[PDB]
Amino acid sequence: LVAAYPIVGVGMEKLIISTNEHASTDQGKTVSRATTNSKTESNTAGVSV
Amino acid sequence: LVAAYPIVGVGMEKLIISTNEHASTDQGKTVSRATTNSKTESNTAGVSV
Repeated sequence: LVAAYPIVGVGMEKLIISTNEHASTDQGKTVSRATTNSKTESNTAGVSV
Repeated sequence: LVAAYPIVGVGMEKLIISTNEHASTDQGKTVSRATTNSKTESNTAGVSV
């Protein structure tokens, strides 16, 4: 008169999350050297009284 | 005379969207030092009356 029957169900214990990023670090160094030359030429003229 | 027959259908409750982008941020520093060592040389000549 009674029935043969299962009843199941779940229950959560814990929930874990996780993120999604993208990190990076950069480091650099710079070395440089230069040189310069020049040759100029000029003229002047004037009058006083 | 009648027939055994199911009639089903759906019904909407809510709708969710979610977009897609690519955001980024950067902060940087910079430090340097330069030197210079130089030598100059000139000549002059002139006539007055």
